[PDB]
Amino acid sequence: MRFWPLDATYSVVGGVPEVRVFGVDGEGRRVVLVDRRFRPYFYAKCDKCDASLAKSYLSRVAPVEAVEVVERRFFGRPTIFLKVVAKVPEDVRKLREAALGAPGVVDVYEADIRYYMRYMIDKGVVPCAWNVVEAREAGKLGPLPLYEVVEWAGVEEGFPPPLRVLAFDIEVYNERGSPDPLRDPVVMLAVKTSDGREEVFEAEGRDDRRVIRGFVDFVKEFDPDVIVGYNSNGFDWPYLSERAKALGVPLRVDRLGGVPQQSVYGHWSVVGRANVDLYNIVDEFPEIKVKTLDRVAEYFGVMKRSERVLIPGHKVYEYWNDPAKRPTLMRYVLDDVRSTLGLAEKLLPFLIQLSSVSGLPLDQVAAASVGNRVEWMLLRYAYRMGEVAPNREEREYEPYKGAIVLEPKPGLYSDVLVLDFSSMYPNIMMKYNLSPDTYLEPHEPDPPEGVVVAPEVGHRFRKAPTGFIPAVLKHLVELRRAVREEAKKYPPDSPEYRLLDERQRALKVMANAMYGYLGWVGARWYKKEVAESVTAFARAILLDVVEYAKRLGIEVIYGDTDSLFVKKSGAVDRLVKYVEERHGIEIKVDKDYERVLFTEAKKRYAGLLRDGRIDIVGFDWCELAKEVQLNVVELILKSKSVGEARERVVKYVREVVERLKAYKFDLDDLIIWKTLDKELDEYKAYGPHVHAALELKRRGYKVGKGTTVGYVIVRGPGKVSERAMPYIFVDDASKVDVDYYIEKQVIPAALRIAEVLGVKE
Ligand SMILES: [Mg+2]
Ligand SMILES: [Mg+2]
Ligand SMILES: [Mg+2]
Repeated sequence: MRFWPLDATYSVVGGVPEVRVFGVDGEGRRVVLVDRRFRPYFYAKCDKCDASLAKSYLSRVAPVEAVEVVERRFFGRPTIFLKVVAKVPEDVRKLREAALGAPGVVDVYEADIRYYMRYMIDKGVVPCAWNVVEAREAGKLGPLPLYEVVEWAGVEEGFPPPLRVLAFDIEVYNERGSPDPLRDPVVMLAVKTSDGREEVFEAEGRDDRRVIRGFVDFVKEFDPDVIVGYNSNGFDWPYLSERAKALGVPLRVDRLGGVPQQSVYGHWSVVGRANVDLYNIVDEFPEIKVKTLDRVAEYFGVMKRSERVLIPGHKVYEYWNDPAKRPTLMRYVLDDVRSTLGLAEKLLPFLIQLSSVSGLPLDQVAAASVGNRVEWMLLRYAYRMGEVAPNREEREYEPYKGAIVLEPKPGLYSDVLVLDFSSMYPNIMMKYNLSPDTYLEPHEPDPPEGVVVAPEVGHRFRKAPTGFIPAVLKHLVELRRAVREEAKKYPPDSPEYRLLDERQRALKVMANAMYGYLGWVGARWYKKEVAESVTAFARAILLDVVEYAKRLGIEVIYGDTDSLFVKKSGAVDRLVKYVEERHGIEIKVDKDYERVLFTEAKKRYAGLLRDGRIDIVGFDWCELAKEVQLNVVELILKSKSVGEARERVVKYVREVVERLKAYKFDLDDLIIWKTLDKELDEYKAYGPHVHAALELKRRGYKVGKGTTVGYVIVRGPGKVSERAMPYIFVDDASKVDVDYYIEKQVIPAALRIAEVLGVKE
């Protein structure tokens, strides 16, 4: 049979661990494959190898299935290990620490690999890809047909089957700032489906049993394969989980009548289906700068923010207790879920391919960090190459380290092309065979095959037998090259072409992510001399391409390790064709900006695309200050010449102050948020953040953790910052300290783009 895995789990059925894999067989029905014979294990690097002595020693701390002697590679060198095999995954920590002792071994490896990932790696199970399985049909498991796996074969090239996708959105009462699931009810919950269905379950005035019951019944009725939400792992699932407990209605949404569990990376597992949180993947997009559902929806063109209902999120209770405002609160919820499913149609095909690459399941591929995603790929490659994985220190991850090469001049630039140099790093590492296992140390016999010296960092690498990291990149390049030519078979506007284009890009992203991973100090295959050698090779040929660009009529405004910005001309085509012929690197125009504004001498800029979209790169205001930080950027980017830019900006910054002193503001725009992450009076701040969180003790009841305050400065005699009234206590007055909001933010927000203008009235 052909299987296509969606989700993987495991249980411990009476002292024997059992792996389950849920998927979609070749005949298009949802089944579950099971394996009871696999068992967890880890390696122990022995100086003297005695498995029987080892086994009996380890048997005192936990039960041991076996202790085998294996020969595997370690940084290329073939060494001997003890393969300690536990009976159940839970005992692996006890055996890991105990092993260390009784010097047979010196170190332990691969003891922290989660069990169901261990199984798929060792058996070659690739998620979101058709696998070949010999499997006996052995009755049902719940409603699902169960199959005992005999042996896994490989994977077959083949397109994804149709999946039942369910988008869902919620809104919670929240009359008091950040809601609490113990009493605050789930007011509305919409669902939208790939079939075309939409429904909204609304509560009865402060009672939300009907809606949780309706949500659960709908999920069971529709039986979705993927559940998509926006920040569903962050808020929705944790709230519904704890709300369903308080009301005593079970949140049984998974395929075995079970409730969601919070799991790795903070993602929420729904057994037998893929719970995808789109906010996990959009956080990685550096262009968006704000990343709310409505604004991300506009960037990807699924819903125009100006053609859409928008409620100030902090006031869903107000629209709920008002029958005039309830029908518009509904359309707000519908526009949310329609955008959520809209985003999914654009992003989910990519995530499915990024899951079959790298090898993480669909519910985890986006939740994991880029380096975490790459490391699970290298573990899969390390297995089929017979290589034992090194050990880790911690996870912090650091996205990609943009080392500046050509510092820009802060100012305005028109007609700018951004050239992508990300494919440079695999080329460098393959062509020069850079890898932890190929680096040379105070032993310097140059092997007969030869050596390559990194430009004046002076590190030496073997040309020899290809290293581990180059071998992986070589395979990724080959896979993509094969997929990319198969796309020529189909016409560019076909479903079959777009699917292949997503798979092609997914391979590219994982290949180009290597460079960021190998610099991450908390990486398994981290070696400082590799990263430094990759940069030095990278810096050397960038200076070549900037010098050759000058031989053409091409101005270079900015250039760092991963990209350089150039002025749009006909000559660019020769610069790109030069880098291919000279360096063997494929360069592509990443962005075509009509105008660009560099505020500082770093990669801090805003850019105006030809279609009109602005995107902003690089880094406690009110929402009016945010509005005027935009507009100002949009006014500068749409003005020709710098002189026009001031007169446009200063007129706008004055007109806002004019209406602000004329008392025509909406109060919502004046609220200043702060989220209160820890204890009150622990870091004794003294600011308006704490003082506003003090006036809530007359009548008010809250101080606790996880609660956003929202304050407005009001006129009156007092200390600096100590006039912060909460926004519910301005009793229809609209007498606000305007001198505060003009002087220390509305002007400074515009002055954060003051590359030409000072404080003016
Ligand atoms: Mg939501
Ligand atoms: Mg899962
Ligand atoms: Mg809310």
